[PDB]
Amino acid sequence: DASIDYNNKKSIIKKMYIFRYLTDKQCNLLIEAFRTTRYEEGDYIIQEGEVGSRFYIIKNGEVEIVKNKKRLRTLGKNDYFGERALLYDEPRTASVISKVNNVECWFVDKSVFLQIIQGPMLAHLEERIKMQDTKVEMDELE
Ligand SMILES: Nc1nc2c(ncn2[C@@H]2O[C@@H]3COP(=O)(O)O[C@H]3[C@H]2O)c(=O)[nH]1
Repeated sequence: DASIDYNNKKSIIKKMYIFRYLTDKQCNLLIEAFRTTRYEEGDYIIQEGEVGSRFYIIKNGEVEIVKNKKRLRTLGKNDYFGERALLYDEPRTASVISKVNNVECWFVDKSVFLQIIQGPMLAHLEERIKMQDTKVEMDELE
């Protein structure tokens, strides 16, 4: 029963692109720590400017990223968000809005997030942030 849920969560995580660098211990912590929630269409999962404590992974549906009234992108299944506030100890840099009903996210707190990214995952997260900031900066020149 608990073994079933462990089995299922391990099976899914082992398949996921973003978690491909997890050590066995990091994977164990993630399986034990994550929780899930469902959002309705239009729900603000994250609001820009607020303190954040959670890292999110989309398991169903799509979300919109909006910053200063500008749409930045749409994220989908097996994408993550909410990493910037936790990495840099800063308020949320953008809002994240559920685009449809029944969007489901997994999430872990900051302590778990910091522990499970150690290794190659950290460097990949920071690289993506750099590229994102670069394109947004150039996009805004128009
Ligand atoms: N500032 C910013 N955040 C983004 C972008 N794309 C998706 N996001 C996510 O939106 C989130 C806002 O909360 P965080 O700042 O903690 O982390 C952010 C990211 O994970 C982007 O191009 N710029």
